Amino acid sequence: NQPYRTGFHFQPPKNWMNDPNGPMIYKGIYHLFYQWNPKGAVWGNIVWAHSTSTDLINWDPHPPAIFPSAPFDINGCWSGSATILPNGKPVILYTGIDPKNQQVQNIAEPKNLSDPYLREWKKSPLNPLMAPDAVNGINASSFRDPTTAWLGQDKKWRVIIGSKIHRRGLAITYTSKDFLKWEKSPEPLHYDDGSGMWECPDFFPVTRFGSNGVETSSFGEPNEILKHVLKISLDDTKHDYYTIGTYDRVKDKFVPDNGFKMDGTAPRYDYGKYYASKTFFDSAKNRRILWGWTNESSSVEDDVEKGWSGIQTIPRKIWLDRSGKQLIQWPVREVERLRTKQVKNLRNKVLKSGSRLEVYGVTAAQADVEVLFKVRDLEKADVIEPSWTDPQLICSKMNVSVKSGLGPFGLMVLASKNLEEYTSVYFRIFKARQNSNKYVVLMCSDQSRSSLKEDNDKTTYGAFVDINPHQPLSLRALIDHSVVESFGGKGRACITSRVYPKLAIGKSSHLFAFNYGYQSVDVLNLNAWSMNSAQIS
Ligand SMILES: *[C@H]1O[C@H](CO)[C@@H](O[C@H]2O[C@H](CO)[C@@H](O[C@@H]3O[C@H](CO[C@@H]4O[C@H](CO)[C@@H](O)[C@H](O[C@@H]5O[C@H](CO)[C@@H](O)[C@H](O)[C@@H]5O)[C@@H]4O)[C@@H](O)[C@H](O[C@H]4O[C@H](CO)[C@@H](O)[C@H](O)[C@@H]4O[C@H]4O[C@H](CO)[C@@H](O)[C@H](O)[C@@H]4O)[C@@H]3O)[C@H](O)[C@H]2NC(C)=O)[C@H](O)[C@H]1NC(C)=O
Ligand SMILES: *[C@H]1O[C@H](CO)[C@@H](O[C@@H]2O[C@H](CO)[C@@H](O)[C@H](O)[C@H]2NC(C)=O)[C@H](O)[C@H]1NC(C)=O
Ligand SMILES: *[C@@H]1O[C@H](CO)[C@@H](O)[C@H](O)[C@H]1NC(C)=O
Repeated sequence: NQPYRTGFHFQPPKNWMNDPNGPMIYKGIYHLFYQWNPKGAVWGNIVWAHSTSTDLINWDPHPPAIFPSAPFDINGCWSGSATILPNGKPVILYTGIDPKNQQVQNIAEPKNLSDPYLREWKKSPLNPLMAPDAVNGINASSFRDPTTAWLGQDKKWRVIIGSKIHRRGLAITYTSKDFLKWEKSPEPLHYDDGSGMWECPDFFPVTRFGSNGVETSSFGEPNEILKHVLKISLDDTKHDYYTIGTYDRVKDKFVPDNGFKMDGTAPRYDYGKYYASKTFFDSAKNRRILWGWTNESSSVEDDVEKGWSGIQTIPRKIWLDRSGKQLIQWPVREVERLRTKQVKNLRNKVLKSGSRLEVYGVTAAQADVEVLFKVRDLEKADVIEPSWTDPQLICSKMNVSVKSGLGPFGLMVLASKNLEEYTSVYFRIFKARQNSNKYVVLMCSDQSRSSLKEDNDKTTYGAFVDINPHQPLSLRALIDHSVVESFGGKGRACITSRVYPKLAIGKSSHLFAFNYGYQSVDVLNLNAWSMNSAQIS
């Protein structure tokens, strides 16, 4: 009936869903809002749907919180963010479409602050608070997605909205003392020529050393160094990127660290299907949670047919890695509460060149797997080409059928009995240079053989993994019928993909560990956890 609906990923009972909106925590209750189409499996009639949770895994339904009802949002209620004011009151800033189809920024607040589920929201008659006009010269067609705001040292609030002027991406900053009267700043928080429109911006602090999250307005301390992350969704490429840097509060400008540029060359949170991501500070457990939208890789016809489209990945905790050059991600630990009591284990299994090992006793279509690979004699690894810089193209030109010294070796998920269908998540090791001791670790998510149906988008994804092959390579994959979330090197590389196998469905799906490389690899350990379905909206 619905072979591709997920058992533990967030998604509405039906219809189209896109950007996650106003993620927040209030009175111990997690809130998730999201762009939803009340009457279609394609984008349209967009409103802010609403759901609440106490563990970020199980979600309870609620009526749409924000939907067209006034001139300032008559043609649509687009994405936005929630900010928790000092007095503990949560407010929402969202982009609305006015009568002339112009994008404007409106504020919304709860009607009953005593309601922990914040079911009803009211919209200020002062809206819009920020709008495109002849005075500011902002592009009325490219001015959207207000972020969560942060309080400045001068007690004035700051907020940025995604925009652009021609080909220059912009993070337009506004300031306010009362959160009502907002003044456009002369200079943007940041920009970049050639990137194109900047959507779903995000700006937050991260601790230099540690995995704990940091309140969005927190200032740097002489003994507490804080870095700042600027994240934007590039409309031109459909990918989410981020850069690590410092915050010049004097000029009110973001300053990327050396080797960082806010554009298509910056790092991504996820190298597969992932967009419009947004974080929020979970003051309940001192962590920053990242929400990300993953659209369908199936045809629109299939979408209309199944009656829905779009899911959110499993929320994940994010923090700065020790090197300080990238962020690390890991699904919230609460998802582990879905793992079956009895886990399937496999230790010290030597995978010989061209061999594969099947993992029995687990619902291969809805599980969580974590493997530890131990390579043998790295000197045997091929020397990567000097010019190769695109991980995706390497995975594309050197697919699973192409052998090498070390790899392809990893996992075959959502696979059929006789591998007629399968999604391959693996590693491939290259030697930095001839006789060198430095190695390049590549992570691939190949869906070229994921389904017999050809209308599905089987694009292959790839990403480099900042880990040393001399130590066991870590790999994790969350399998959920039509979505696979792969984590390499304990979250140093993430790849989300959507597949729709015609055979590898439900009970007929299988899980395999494999090694098609010339040099055999050793599977130190492997844990497969059947995942129980969650109660979601
Ligand atoms: C959610 O919605 C969809 C996901 O469903 C997503 O939209 C895009 O997803 C992919 C990007 O991740 C796009 O994938 C590309 O597909 C091309 C292949 O298409 C197939 O073959 C024909 C096209 O050549 C055609 O029969 C069909 O596709 C149609 O093509 C026309 C183009 O005229 C297009 O307008 C239509 O929309 C159709 O897509 C077939 O399905 C393919 O060329 C692309 O692959 C190249 O690039 C990838 C990296 O992105 C790389 O891995 C490959 O190796 C390949 O590389 C080429 O260039 C190299 C040079 O560097 C060469 O060396 C090499 O030989 C190759 O020539 C790519 O896979 C997909 O088209 C697109 N889908 C649609 C309909 O928009 C959204 O992004 C997503 N939304 C959000 C917000 O997340
Ligand atoms: C801002 O408004 C829209 C934002 O999309 C821009 O219109 C696009 O312009 C490009 C050229 O760079 C065309 O290829 C697209 O077809 C246009 N699409 C739309 C929305 O019509 C517009 O150019 C921008 N204006 C300025 C000066 O920033
Ligand atoms: C406000 O919300 C609380 C909690 O849901 C509820 O007990 C109370 O009756 C509500 N007050 C009204 C009538 O708005």
